[PDB]
Amino acid sequence: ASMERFLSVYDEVQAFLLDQLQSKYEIDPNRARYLRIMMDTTCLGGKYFRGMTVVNVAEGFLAVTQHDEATKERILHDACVGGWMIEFLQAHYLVEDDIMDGSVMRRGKPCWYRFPGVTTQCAINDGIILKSWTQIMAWHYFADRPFLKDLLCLFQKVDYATAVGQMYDVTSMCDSNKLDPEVAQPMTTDFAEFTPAIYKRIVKYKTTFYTYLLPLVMGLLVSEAAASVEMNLVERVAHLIGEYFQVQDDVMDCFTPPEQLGKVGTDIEDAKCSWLAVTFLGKANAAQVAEFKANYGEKDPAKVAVVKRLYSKANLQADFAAYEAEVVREVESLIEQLKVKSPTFAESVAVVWEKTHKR
Amino acid sequence: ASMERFLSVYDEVQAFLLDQLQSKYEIDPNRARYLRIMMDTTCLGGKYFRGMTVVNVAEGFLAVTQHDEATKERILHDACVGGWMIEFLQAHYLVEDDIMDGSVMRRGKPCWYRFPGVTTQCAINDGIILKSWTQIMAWHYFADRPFLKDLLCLFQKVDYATAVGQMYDVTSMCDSNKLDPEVAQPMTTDFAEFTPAIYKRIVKYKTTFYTYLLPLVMGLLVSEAAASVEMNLVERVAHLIGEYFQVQDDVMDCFTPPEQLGKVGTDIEDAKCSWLAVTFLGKANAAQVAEFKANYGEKDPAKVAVVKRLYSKANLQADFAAYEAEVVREVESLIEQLKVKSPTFAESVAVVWEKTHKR
Ligand SMILES: c1ccc2sc(N3CCN(Cc4c[nH]c5ccccc45)CC3)nc2c1
Ligand SMILES: c1ccc2sc(N3CCN(Cc4c[nH]c5ccccc45)CC3)nc2c1
Ligand SMILES: [Zn+2]
Ligand SMILES: [Zn+2]
Ligand SMILES: [Zn+2]
Ligand SMILES: [Zn+2]
Repeated sequence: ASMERFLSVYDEVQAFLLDQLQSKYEIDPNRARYLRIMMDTTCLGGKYFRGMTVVNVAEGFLAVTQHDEATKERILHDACVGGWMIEFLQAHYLVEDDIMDGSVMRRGKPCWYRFPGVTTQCAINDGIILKSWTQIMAWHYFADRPFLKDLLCLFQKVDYATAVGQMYDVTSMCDSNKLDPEVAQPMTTDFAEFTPAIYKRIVKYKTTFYTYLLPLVMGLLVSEAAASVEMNLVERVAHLIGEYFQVQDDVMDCFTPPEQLGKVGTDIEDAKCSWLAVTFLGKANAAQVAEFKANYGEKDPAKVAVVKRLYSKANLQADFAAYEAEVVREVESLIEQLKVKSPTFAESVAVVWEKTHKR
Repeated sequence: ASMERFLSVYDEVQAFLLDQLQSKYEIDPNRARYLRIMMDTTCLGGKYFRGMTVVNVAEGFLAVTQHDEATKERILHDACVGGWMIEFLQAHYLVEDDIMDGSVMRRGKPCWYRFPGVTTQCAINDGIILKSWTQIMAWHYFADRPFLKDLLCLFQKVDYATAVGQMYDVTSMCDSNKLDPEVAQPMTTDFAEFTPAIYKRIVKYKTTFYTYLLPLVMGLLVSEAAASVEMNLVERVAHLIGEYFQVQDDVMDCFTPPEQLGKVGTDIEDAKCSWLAVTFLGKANAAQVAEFKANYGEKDPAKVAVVKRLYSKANLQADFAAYEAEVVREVESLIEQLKVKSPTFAESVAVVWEKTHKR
């Protein structure tokens, strides 16, 4: 099975990275063990959706393209390595974002920095190593590949867009005209920047490039199939499915039980520009807006309870149903446009959409 | 002058990065201003030794190689951009290492994370952006250069070695057999790992690759002059000068006044494996070792004063003078070996050594 091959390549990449630390970096066995545990804890335990998208896109092309068996194996192995580059990039983001946000739990366990023998002093650097490993993988496994240059260039652009997205996210509750490194930042009082367009910018950059665009395009690159699809359609469909994925995440932060979510959601206390806050402000009357302003962005559980009640009473399920219906309609139109140049790729996009919509 | 051209290219690279954030990343003017201030605060104010080494190596080759004037200008501009890639890589390290170590001051001002409108939540990500900018520079300015592939591969290897070096540094006061993410780490009691070989490993990885190896080799790459020098000699001389630079830094942390140093040195309170601690343990009697163990790695200023007195009474100046004499002798031997294939490059190495030795 595809998942089995993907998971087997993790063990191979881990062994390569750790053996290289021993043969070239004078690592000792105890530090190699620490890094092995850090890699497992930070990289494993998710659903591997991003990495598996690379594998699925490559499998689709293998079914319609003439290749020797050894070439099919090479392409699948490259798709698995590429998929792990994305999972390790995600691991870097999660480690650093958990430290930045002072998060407590992730994937049902404590955040990496909270492990007793880790601490923030080590975890920041462990996060740096996770991203460095993505490059060591690429240069080693893809050394002689025709797609190495395009892959590294794409990966770097996606990583930069993601870091810019994190900046948009962490500053989304401040007034833009007050941003100033020299002055402590107050929370917005008018919430004028909680709009659909501003929310869409945050999400586009913080999530969609690395969660949807990069796995889809990497699958095309390892398949030598990019100059067969319309890139503007790939970007449009990735940014559309990516926003829906984040909207689902935002709703879950507020209403999915901590055991199912794997953490206690704190977007309200954190004053995040979430889909729920923007949608609520898009339909609230004057008294509801005033009540939201008096309670949002506060740790006090009674204030968080007022916000959750405002959301529940505003029938945000009706807005989500209308948003969902519109996304279903636009994703299906883009898949149709994708069929003009590639039915196989349009099918992988339909799979990606089905796994997102029904998660 | 060389410095003038180098500093002029900073303004050009800054404008390119910020204009790209506006034209491609939907940045707003307030966030572009925040990033401009972050870039200036974190990248400027040092001596630019690393970036200027790239420029000096390239100038040396220009003086002995036939080129059209436009080609000389292109090579110098590439050496300046490459130099800024290293200065921005250093800026990334300093931002993250100041957060990891809980440092207070850097280059005579507060550490970036301590600025009132920054905070750790933003500063970790600002540090990530600084390194992403090094890649955006390379792909933009060096898009059509023959050396792009070698330069990116070298840069990545140097960055990874540096992150591994940071891990060696932050864990240098723990016993290797006790490292365990699940268990809070006690400080060593035996100091058995405070040896010259272990100290040399820490320094080799945490400082020498990015401070000496990368600027020297990048100068060779932008000059299309690498396949003219013996790479094993370049690595040997970079690792030798780099260790001396760190030994000087270690001595300054302990004995250079806070105003000249630009910070209050805390290597003793931090229990760092410094040249001073290793050298002291290499000559101390049983009572001196016991007194060091009772006082090292503690915040108590009276305990720090006992350690500084132990160092002063141990005549570590005599050990430094012998170390220095040996480095002078070995650096001169390596420069001689470098003259076999390139007098010009051996001269740049002599300049680099003179600037390090007499800083
Ligand atoms: C899509 C978009 C918006 C929404 S709103 C939502 N709801 C389902 C659970 N309801 C009860 C509840 C569970 N936990 C709570 C905590 C506080 C207040 C109330 C509750 C609250 C509303 N479902 C969606 C789906
Ligand atoms: C190279 C290698 C080792 C050393 S040791 C050193 N010294 C110069 C200043 N001396 C006085 C001092 C200044 N500040 C202090 C604080 C506490 C105790 C004492 C002092 C202490 C010893 N110079 C070097 C140079
Ligand atoms: Zn976050
Ligand atoms: Zn969330
Ligand atoms: Zn440090
Ligand atoms: Zn120091």
